[PDB]
Amino acid sequence: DLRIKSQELEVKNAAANDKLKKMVKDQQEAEKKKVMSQEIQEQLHKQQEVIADKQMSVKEDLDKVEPAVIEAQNAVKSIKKQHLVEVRSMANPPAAVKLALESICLLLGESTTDWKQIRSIIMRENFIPTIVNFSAEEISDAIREKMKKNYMSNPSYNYEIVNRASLACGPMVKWAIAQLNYADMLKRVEPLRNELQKLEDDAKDNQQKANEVEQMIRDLEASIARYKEEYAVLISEAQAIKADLAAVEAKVNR
Repeated sequence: DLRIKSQELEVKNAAANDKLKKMVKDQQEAEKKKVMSQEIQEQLHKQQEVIADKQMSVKEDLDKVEPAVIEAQNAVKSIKKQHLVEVRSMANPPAAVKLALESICLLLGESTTDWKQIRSIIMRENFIPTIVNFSAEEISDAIREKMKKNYMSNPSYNYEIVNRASLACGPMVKWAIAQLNYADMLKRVEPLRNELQKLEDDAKDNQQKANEVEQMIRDLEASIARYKEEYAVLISEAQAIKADLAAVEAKVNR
């Protein structure tokens, strides 16, 4: 009798059907992960759209005031030393010159209102450098509105009137306007910069999560590929028993 073939195949198929159970387990674990991947990419796609517009919005907000600022800083620095002398030697200064330097002093924190102490500050051999090397991320909300309220709302406060009186207070007048408008814009850009960071951080972490899933998807495929090939050779060599059985039976009968 062929009592061995029975238990031989009973074990063969039992392990094979147990192999599919392990294979199908990962095959849909992979399908599950494949869904997450597309789901992540979708969430990541919509996210950069928000980043894109706001990132350009900041630039369009900055590009309107920025070139006026860097133009003024060059104008203030590149100045004739004799023009610094005439302001230094001003015993009785015009109302415009007084107005101009007051605004410069206000933006530099040291906001006084008397000429004799202003003239002291007007040139300490570091007056022009500290104006040039000056970021507008220092001016406060109060300082900004005070600058608007008193100075550049007053008809006498403009480049034409000031430069007419003094060639030195001319450039720094434009500088005072440019830095203030820059500070006005920073009120709008600051929340945009911040919310950009919140979004840019989440995007990078979302991309990491994406790469993590993709590798998990690919690692499952490798394990699946082994089980497929192993089961493939399992029943491949198994039907050879059907060939052999049919053959030897045919031999016995004939």
